[PDB]
Amino acid sequence: GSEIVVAMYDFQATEAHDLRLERGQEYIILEKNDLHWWRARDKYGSEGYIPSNYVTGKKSNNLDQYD
Repeated sequence: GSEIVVAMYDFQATEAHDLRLERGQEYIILEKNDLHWWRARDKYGSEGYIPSNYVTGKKSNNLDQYD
């Protein structure tokens, strides 16, 4: 599965290369590169280096049965 980089932690982008982390926004993973600094998309255009260590996918296999 892809495009499921759910941002849980907050981060501030002051440059441009690195993207910020918005708690609640489900980002779209574009590039990987190890487990730390990935490259994802914000909304509909903005992208950049995003520490996936601050994001989370489908939280492992928690919602298998959902409830």
